[PDB]
Amino acid sequence: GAMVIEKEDVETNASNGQRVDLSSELDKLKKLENATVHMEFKPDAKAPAFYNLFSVSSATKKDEYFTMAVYNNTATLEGRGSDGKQFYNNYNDAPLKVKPGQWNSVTFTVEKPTAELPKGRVRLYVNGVLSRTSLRSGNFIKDMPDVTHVQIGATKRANNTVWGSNLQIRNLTVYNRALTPEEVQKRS
Repeated sequence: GAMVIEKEDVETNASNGQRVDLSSELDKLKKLENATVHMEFKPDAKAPAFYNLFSVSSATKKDEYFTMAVYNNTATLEGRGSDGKQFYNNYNDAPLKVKPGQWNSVTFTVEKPTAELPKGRVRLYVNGVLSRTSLRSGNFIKDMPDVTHVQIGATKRANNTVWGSNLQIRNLTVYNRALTPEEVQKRS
């Protein structure tokens, strides 16, 4: 099967620094070329305007990280390399929003460049529905030489931990292939 990381029925809250660490799984992400990251979660009704759902980050380089996040209820995405520069098109004004204090899913896919996708392709979905496609790059963790940490919630950047919130996580699954949009609708 294509599933490489699976976590279920965890929570971020004041007792764990609003973080669930998954860093032992980093070696599985570092060489992925096509991937899907899917998470089913219920964010706090009182969550801050910006919070992380799932990130891969670096205790050595504060500006190099990958994050699926939620920003003013908008599901968003950022990938930044060793030079701090963006991997993908902007998602901060992408259309689809999460329902605060209610169960949602968010799914990210990445496809490396091929003859059929000459720049690669990234897609982000909310509750099974495609929000936005970006053909800027198909860059992912393999393109971040300095990453050290993987987590749900509060994210290690340099020696600080940021972007925390209270989440209940029903499922977090990572696959080593990109689910098709139809597959994502069914998965959600």
